[PDB]
Amino acid sequence: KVFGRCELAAAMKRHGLDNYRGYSLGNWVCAAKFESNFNTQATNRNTDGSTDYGILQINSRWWCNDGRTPGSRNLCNIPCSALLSSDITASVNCAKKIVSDGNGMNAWVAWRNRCKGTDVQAWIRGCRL
Ligand SMILES: [Cl-]
Ligand SMILES: [Cl-]
Ligand SMILES: [Cl-]
Ligand SMILES: [Cl-]
Ligand SMILES: [Cl-]
Ligand SMILES: [Cl-]
Ligand SMILES: [Cl-]
Ligand SMILES: [Cl-]
Ligand SMILES: [Cl-]
Ligand SMILES: [Cl-]
Ligand SMILES: [Cl-]
Repeated sequence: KVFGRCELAAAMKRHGLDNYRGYSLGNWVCAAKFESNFNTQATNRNTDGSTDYGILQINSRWWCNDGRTPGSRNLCNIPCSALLSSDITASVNCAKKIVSDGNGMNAWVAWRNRCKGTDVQAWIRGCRL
């Protein structure tokens, strides 16, 4: 499923991402935008045998189990396939665990490089949730 910007903003706000660990809603929309382009089926295999899954490109080395990553931890305690759902709950809950870890959203490189320090409120602008 390819969420629209505003449709995705409302789901993330509805899932309590707004100002979660101090990160306003635009940050999460922006991170989704440059991680996956709002696509819940987005995948990205790395050469180390890890793969990035779903709308926030969560990596199977640390966070989820795909059972084919020699890493590997499952710190969000979920299957990586749950992160490819058109329901964003599993991605959002795993994101909350990651962002709580003191790296914060710097965990997401696309957010560091594309979103961080920018006017992220732009992303929720023209939605009105
Ligand atoms: Cl919080
Ligand atoms: Cl914002
Ligand atoms: Cl865009
Ligand atoms: Cl894979
Ligand atoms: Cl994800
Ligand atoms: Cl192993
Ligand atoms: Cl590991
Ligand atoms: Cl699991
Ligand atoms: Cl969950
Ligand atoms: Cl930060
Ligand atoms: Cl605008």
